[PDB]
Amino acid sequence: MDIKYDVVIVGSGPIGCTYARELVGAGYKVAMFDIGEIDSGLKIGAHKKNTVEYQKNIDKFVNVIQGQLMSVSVPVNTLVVDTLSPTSWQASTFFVRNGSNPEQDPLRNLSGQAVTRVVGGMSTHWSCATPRFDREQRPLLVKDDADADDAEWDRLYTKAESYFQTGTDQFKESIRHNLVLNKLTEEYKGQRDFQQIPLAATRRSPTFVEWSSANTVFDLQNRPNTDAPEERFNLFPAVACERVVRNALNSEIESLHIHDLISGDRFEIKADVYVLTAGAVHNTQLLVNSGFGQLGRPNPANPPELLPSLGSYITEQSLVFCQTVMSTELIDSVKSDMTIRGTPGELTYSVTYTPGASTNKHPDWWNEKVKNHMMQHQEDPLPIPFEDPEPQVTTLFQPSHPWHTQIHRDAFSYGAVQQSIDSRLIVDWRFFGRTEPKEENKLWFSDKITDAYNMPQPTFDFRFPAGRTSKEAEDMMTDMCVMSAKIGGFLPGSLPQFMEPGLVLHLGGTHRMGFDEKEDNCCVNTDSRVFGFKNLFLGGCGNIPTAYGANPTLTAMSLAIKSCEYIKQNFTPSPF
Amino acid sequence: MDIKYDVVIVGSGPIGCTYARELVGAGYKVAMFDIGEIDSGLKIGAHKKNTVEYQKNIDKFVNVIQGQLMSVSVPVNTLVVDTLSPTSWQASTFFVRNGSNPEQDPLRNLSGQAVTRVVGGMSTHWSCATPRFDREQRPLLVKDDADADDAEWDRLYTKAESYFQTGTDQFKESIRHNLVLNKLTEEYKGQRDFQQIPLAATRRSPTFVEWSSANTVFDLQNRPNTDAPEERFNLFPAVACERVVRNALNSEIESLHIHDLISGDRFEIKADVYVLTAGAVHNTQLLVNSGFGQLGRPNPANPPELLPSLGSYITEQSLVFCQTVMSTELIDSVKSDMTIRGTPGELTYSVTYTPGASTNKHPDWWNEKVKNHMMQHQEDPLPIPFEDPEPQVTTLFQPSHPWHTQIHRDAFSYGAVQQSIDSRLIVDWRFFGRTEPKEENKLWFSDKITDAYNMPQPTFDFRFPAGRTSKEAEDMMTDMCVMSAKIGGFLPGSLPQFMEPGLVLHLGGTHRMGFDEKEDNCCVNTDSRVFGFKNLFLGGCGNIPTAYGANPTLTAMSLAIKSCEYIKQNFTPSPF
Amino acid sequence: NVIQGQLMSVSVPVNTLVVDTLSPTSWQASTFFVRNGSNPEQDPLRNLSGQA
Amino acid sequence: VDWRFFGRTEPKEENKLWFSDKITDAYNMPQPTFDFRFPAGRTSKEAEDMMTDMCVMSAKIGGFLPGSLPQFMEPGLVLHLGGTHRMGFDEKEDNCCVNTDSRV
Ligand SMILES: *Cc1cc2c(cc1C)nc1c(=O)[nH]c(=O)nc-1n2C[C@H](O)[C@H](O)[C@H](O)COP(=O)(O)OP(=O)(O)OC[C@H]1O[C@@H](n2cnc3c(N)ncnc32)[C@H](O)[C@@H]1O
Ligand SMILES: *Cc1cc2c(cc1C)nc1c(=O)[nH]c(=O)nc-1n2C[C@H](O)[C@H](O)[C@H](O)COP(=O)(O)OP(=O)(O)OC[C@H]1O[C@@H](n2cnc3c(N)ncnc32)[C@H](O)[C@@H]1O
Repeated sequence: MDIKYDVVIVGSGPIGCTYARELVGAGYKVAMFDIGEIDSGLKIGAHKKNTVEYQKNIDKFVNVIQGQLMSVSVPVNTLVVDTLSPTSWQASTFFVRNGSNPEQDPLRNLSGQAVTRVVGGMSTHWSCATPRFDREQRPLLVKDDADADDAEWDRLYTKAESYFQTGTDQFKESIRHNLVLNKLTEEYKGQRDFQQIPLAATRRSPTFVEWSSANTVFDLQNRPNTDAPEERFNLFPAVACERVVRNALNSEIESLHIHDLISGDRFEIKADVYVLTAGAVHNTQLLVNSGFGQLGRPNPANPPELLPSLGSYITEQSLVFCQTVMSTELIDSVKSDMTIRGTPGELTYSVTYTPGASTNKHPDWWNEKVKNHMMQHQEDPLPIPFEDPEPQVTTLFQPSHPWHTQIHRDAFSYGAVQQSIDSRLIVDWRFFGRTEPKEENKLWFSDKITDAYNMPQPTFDFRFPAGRTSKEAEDMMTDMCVMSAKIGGFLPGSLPQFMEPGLVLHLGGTHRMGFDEKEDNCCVNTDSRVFGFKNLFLGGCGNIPTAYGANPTLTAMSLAIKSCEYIKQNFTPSPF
Repeated sequence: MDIKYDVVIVGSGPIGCTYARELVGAGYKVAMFDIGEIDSGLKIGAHKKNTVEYQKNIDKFVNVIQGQLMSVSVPVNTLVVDTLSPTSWQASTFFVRNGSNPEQDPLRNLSGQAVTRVVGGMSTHWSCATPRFDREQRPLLVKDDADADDAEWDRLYTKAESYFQTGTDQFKESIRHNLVLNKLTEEYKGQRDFQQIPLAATRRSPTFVEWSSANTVFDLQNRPNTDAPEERFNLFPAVACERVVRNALNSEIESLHIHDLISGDRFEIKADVYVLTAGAVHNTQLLVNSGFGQLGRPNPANPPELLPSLGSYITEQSLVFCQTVMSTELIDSVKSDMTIRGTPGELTYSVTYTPGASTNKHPDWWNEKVKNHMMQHQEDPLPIPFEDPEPQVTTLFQPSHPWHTQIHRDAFSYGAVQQSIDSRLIVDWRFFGRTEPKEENKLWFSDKITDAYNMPQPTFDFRFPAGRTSKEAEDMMTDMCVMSAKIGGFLPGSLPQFMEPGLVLHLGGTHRMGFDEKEDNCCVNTDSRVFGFKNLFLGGCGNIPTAYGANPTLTAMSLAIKSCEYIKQNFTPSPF
Repeated sequence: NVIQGQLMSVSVPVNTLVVDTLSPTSWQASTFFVRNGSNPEQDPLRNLSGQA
Repeated sequence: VDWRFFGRTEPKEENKLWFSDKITDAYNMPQPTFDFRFPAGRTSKEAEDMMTDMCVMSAKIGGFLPGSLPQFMEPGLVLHLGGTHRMGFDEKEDNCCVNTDSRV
């Protein structure tokens, strides 16, 4: 440890990694701190699902994800356990047990909200969907010139797309994917258009996909190194960053207070530039622990000195979920171009097709795969090959259907634990609603209760806003029922449902961007700079100030890119 | 990738790491292959629990374990799903889905048996309990001289405990440890002896324990390297080892066929010496895949050419489990030495004790921690400090109580604790029985069904033998019920039960050790060398041929140390 | 089933289960109010919950 | 085979059945409320020892049926409630409501 750097970044998620990639690239002397540790393998902050073993038993990855999702606010438990033996110690009240938060109203929570403390953050487990927002979902970066605003967003997203290696091709030879894609495409007759979900991934072989992650944006190795002899970067894992120190006029940050979790020691790290990328919840915790916003249960009577919008206007998407079992009609269509004779399991059985025939419903590569599966595996009653990659279908958000869709299979902290229905038949349905930012929806911090790292305990006061948010969420549920039925019936055990609020982990707005602090009720400008402070920047979904349905990380990356432009324009890196 | 080494080890679990530490240290050019990958952090093959965030969120580690336990043999599923939509594809038979094994009788399974494929193997997640076996549990290493046999086993165990860093004091200043330790010592005074579980672990601070793993045995760094400039070792993860190539005469291994899972390429690796440490299941798979024992369903009309006892006489332990809620009486005694004035919350609440007082029931270190807790947390109704380390108590196997016991808390694939009862109150009880080896209990491999790595699918034909094994298992359940009652009543939701067969993961006997192949119905001699073959050795629980109740790894490590002593004497390292 | 059909619980405390997966359009409680014949006098931790 | 073991409970003043003066039942009569815990002391010790006896005795006949593991039943489900209007010789001395002819 140096005590002095050009830039310090808190958190080694994919958004901290954007700031590192831009600024280490540009010659700045950079340090990054993470409260979490390198576990992930020799590629630091890489995607934990890039093992052969995981992609051969993908269902087990759900557990890995649950293992690193730590709930943000758990209300005090009031379950009645009245069958303890009379000799066992028995409680008289629902007292504060097992890390629970007595500030939390159980009926106004984001009970599903959780955080991950490891190097690379949530990008070590995420499902890698990186779509662009359309205008209706996107903050403005220029007003009163939509063409200029469009050109800015296109440049930034394009760059963000390179950093993540976003693509729409990785699943193009999957039979399940094309079976679902083509059917929805036919059914909607141009009313909606379908495509592959844009994924941050590169395919390495037919049975393996290198999913992207932080490591993809920046490899997190210390520099200088032989591969980058003129760059300067140090990562410090197991370091809780607790507060930034403000000067007296509140126009500059003077240091970052840290706590080394292994030695126990504390330090004050000095930098020219301080970047907070600790996630939407923890950025806000760190600012409020620093004297920004208001500590404790909200109280209009003593309105804060600084950032009165911090932790208000928060948004989290509604999420509806089901699983379907492929229709007979679609399964039989897999084999539409085949001539099948005799009885499976006899030497006289055969399966053929005519290559190139203009009337075939499917291409040759598909019929080849089907033929070989059905000829080599005559004991199997399905025409889909055993290792056919998953579907990855979306029709993106549009004003007349204002929700994102994913019609796919991926690993999440829920999603079928079942064995009785063949996995080749099962398609997941996830529709994501947009939520209006409302002042009364808040993330705040207890002035009494603390979390496991002795910081102010986060507390939500959240409900989906009535009016348009709620009308679309229900219309969205209906849309998913109507759409999914074109492909098949619901899988028993995964019937259509709203999921636990915040499970979807797309919280935004906690330290929101806009042009004017007051008129826009916001915390950072379009450079991601905290209002008032020359040298403090926030990055993450917490910046997004709009109601969005699409998955937000790519948009948050784009914002961080723009932020790094302003930093190059106003700070000089130290000589090497 | 040299094509030639002095020694090749298949398997990077603790036992393979024993051969490595011994043979790399003695100057052999050693290569090690593992089908799985470095994930675990920069300490290769280290315990995954050793993170600050896991040890602050220890209930989450259960998910990590679940995520890397892949079931060995899952029988064909016969659950009825009769609530599909009539449009959905629906089965006509219970056909083979999702990885199930049609050879498996579901009533003669070890359905809880599971394998872990990652660098370090199961040692990246185990709960670190390493006791010694008494004579009753233990194979003989010296014939006709009980005292020389004990001398040899003491020398081996001593070395193996040093490699694991085994100890019996890391939990000595736990209040809950001592609370239970003391009560049971007193209840069984003159009848049974209680102590701490011998644990491969080193305490680093009052709230942090460095659990041991394969990494403790050997750090798995490629050599030569700065701190060992003269040693030669290379680790190759993501390599499936598939066959050892027998010479026509069956007197020697000529090479190791491997499949690099990243490139897809297959290779023959050459060594002087071949060591299989792939675990009890997968060592056996590999051998049967190489022509040893008999491929397919057992058919005694066909004695196999080699190792007719391979995959017979398998043993797995009966495992009984419950959890308890500490008695009111015990919880009160925790604060027995305390002088209390007024009540909590009120102005003059004070809690004090007199160190050294002869009327004190507890030591000063206990009282100090209780006093401080009760004074610093007057809202909490219990006297146990929040970060009190876990309890870790055992009464070891004896003739009059022939089962191992563990009266503790730790993370397993089951037994995750709920949220309504305070965790400070909860104690886990696991009692492990011993299983008589019997020729009819078998692990065998399909001649046609293959697993996810296209190797012969493992199938169990297993039942707990009638007689002593069965009577003892039931007596063991009653003992748990009687012993647990001294400490507290059963926790609702963790009532006393037998756990699913094999969930215990202490599988033994699959490639069992003895003096004479024929007379003792075994596969390896006491040097762990395969009968007939000059240069093939097996390591692991599968070598153990007795009925044992205590946890096996430490015993397996001892036999490997003995195995290395043979190898050192009989093969010469190549020149550096 | 017949027995269950004629055993009517004597005292049911106020329900404090959290149902947070209702549709946003559905009417949602702000409190754990007296619902369905529950008894608000009853301390759920000092009951004979099974008396009928 | 079903195993049911039934323990005795010491009569204590503080264990009560009472009636709300506001809340009413389905028949518009005052809502019954309990305030009960198994008494500390002999009741509780006996109850636990009783669970142990069942685990010990039952084992002579057979193992537990999975899904019917030994447990304490939700309080009152046994339906053997007593002493709500208790008998004794003398109302004050024996803390009671009826004499031994069951007259109030
Ligand atoms: C869990 C997950 C998330 C996810 C997803 C599926 C799952 C199961 N699917 C996604 C998808 O397909 N696409 C989408 O856009 N996003 C999806 N997500 C969400 C995504 O992972 C997050 O939006 C993204 O990772 C946010 O990145 P950011 O870099 O802002 O935040 P992070 O990854 O959470 O990293 C923050 C880190 O900072 C640390 N930290 C926290 N507090 C401190 C303090 N006080 N001091 C120092 N470091 C701190 C963390 O430990 C962490 O690494
Ligand atoms: C899971 C578990 C284990 C466990 C424990 C609690 C949990 C939840 N508690 C333990 C305890 O407290 N004390 C005890 O003695 N045992 C405990 N266990 C079991 C213990 O972990 C194992 O007994 C021990 O790890 C076994 O050692 P070993 O070195 O023999 O084997 P392994 O750890 O299973 O690793 C073998 C490896 O080899 C690989 N592999 C397998 N097949 C191949 C092929 N074909 N080619 C190349 N490599 C192969 C693996 O990937 C693996 O890492």
